[PDB]
Amino acid sequence: SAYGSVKAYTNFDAERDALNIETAIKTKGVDEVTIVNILTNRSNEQRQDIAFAYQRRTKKELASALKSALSGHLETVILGLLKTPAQYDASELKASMTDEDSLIEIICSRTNQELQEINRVYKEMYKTDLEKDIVSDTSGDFRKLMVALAKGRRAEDGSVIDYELIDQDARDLYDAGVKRKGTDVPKWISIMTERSVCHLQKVFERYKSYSPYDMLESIKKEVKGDLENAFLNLVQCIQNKPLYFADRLYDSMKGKGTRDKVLIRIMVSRSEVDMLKIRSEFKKKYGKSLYYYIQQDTKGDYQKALLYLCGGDD
Ligand SMILES: [Ca+2]
Ligand SMILES: [Ca+2]
Ligand SMILES: [Ca+2]
Repeated sequence: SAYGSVKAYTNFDAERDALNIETAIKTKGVDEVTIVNILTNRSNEQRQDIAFAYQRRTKKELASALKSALSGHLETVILGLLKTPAQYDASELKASMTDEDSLIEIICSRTNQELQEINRVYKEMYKTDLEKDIVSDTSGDFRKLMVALAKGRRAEDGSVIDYELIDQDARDLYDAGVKRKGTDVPKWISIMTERSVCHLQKVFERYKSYSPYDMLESIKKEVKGDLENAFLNLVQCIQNKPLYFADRLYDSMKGKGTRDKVLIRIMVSRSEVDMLKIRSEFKKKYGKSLYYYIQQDTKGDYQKALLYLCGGDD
């Protein structure tokens, strides 16, 4: 929040913003520049106030009006920015249902409290439980892992550290995998879904005291396929959530064109949470800024919108 790139605008005036956006929408050809400039420089909560004031004045819902007025990747970004975080995450989950990397990315990186609100909003929008949908769309151990993660019931022992449990969990992960001939997948799932993220960072550290390979290397040796890929993503997300996002951003822009669904989703969803840490990890790893990469990979008003969500560079 302190680590978000998008901050609450000072001296906020919803009605001013709604008049200005209406004018922009009705400009011949559409004044996209103004729409992007405003909405990318307001908090999500402020955008809700703007939507409310817009409908009151015009008798049109802002999101509907913008669906009609905008298109292409610009439209995706702007409509995503208008959704509340829970609505946005719920709708991105639904869209990922199959895209296992994206389901992990969303589910691994939200708080318990965000996950409860996502579950509630998902049922409301889609009239089915998120967990029922996951069970439908997935199978085997990846289904078990996803179901467990989606419940959003990681332990929350403030950060009162339990050094004994850290050690026991680390030994248990080792005994369940690298120490023995097969792999006890339910034990890995249990530990990695039921403990807090800070606890698990310490477990993975302590783990190295017992295992000749770190957690990521152990995963590579112990499991295969979709489930291997899922655990690797999950462990990265736990060990360093900003670097995880930075790597997903870099990968979204590599080579020819862009995986715009991923890029958009990250820039919208992490804009008010940790985009400054993501930037910092990205620059540290890749040498140039996130801003520089977005700028080289996208164009037009869509690019401008994403560069505002990035927020600049250091
Ligand atoms: Ca235009
Ligand atoms: Ca083994
Ligand atoms: Ca590219």
